Amino acid sequence: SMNPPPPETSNPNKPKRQTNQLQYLLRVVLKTLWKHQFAWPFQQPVDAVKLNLPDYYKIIKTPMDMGTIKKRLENNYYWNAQECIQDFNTMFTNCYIYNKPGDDIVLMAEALEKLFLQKINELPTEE
Ligand SMILES: COC[C@H](C)n1c(-c2cn3c(C)nnc3c(NC(C)C)n2)nc2cnc(N3CCOC[C@@H]3C)cc21
Repeated sequence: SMNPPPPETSNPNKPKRQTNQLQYLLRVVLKTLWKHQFAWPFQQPVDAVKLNLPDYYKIIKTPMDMGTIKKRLENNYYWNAQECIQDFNTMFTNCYIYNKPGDDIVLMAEALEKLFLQKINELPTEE
């Protein structure tokens, strides 16, 4: 099985805006998670070919990853903070669905999710 193309990240038929919360989601939330010691399995789409996981896209139909989230923020793909927050949550949920409890990858996702939830409790004020 081939990999699917990565999720869309820059769509010129979507309107674009800068907001306090979107800027914080890139500069603080994404940045803080990206630097974590266990972020690396989440910094790009799952390469099912390279990783020999031929059933990955048979099970996960809404893939998401921080590399895609980063590019979506950089190219104004999101209009509302909730869209970005939803993508981070989809990333974590996919990890929990595909893998088993206690697997190294799941323990890594749990550590990142704890940090994510802390940082999104500190969003700046909305316009
Ligand atoms: C700790 O993850 C190891 C794992 C193999 N792995 C994942 C990954 C990401 N996943 C998400 C998201 N949800 N489920 C999985 C998942 N599940 C499997 C464990 C069943 N694996 N992404 C990776 C990216 N790169 C690499 N490496 C590049 C450098 O050389 C070495 C190695 C090949 C390994 C990667």
